[PDB]
Amino acid sequence: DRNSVDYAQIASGIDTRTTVMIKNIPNKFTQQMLRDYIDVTNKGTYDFLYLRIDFVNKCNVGYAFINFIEPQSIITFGKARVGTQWNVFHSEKICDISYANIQGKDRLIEKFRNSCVMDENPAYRPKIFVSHGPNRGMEEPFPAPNNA
RNA sequence: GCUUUUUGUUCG
Repeated sequence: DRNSVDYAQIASGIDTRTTVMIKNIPNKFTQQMLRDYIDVTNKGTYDFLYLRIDFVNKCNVGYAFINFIEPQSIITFGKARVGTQWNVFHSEKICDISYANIQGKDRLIEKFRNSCVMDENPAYRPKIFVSHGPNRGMEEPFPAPNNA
């Protein structure tokens, strides 16, 4: 209901949400393969990316999270991938998306900066990329923790 | 044939 993606509301500017859940991902798909998968259609249009990893079984958990700098980049990705199979690892999964429950790079940094997922391998951690300017799209170090 | 489905306080 609430996390349903409607491309007509993105295009009309009613729904200004930028964080999206990338659901139904092959479990042996990696952070590199996902960045590459997105970069086909949406190179430099996103400023956050997090593919959740099972640290014990050493493979993704079936979903990822991406934040688009502009909501209209959700139509570009959505129209290209939603409803399509991945063609890797004999997986019959089909790509799908929905809005994320945590919206925005600032809110996502708040959440992840003091997390124990930041203490793991960098390929297992959430990543961020410059949102605006001539450095737009370049990977940035994640803001350090601020616990007590 | 390849898997966790709204983000690890639970390490599966």
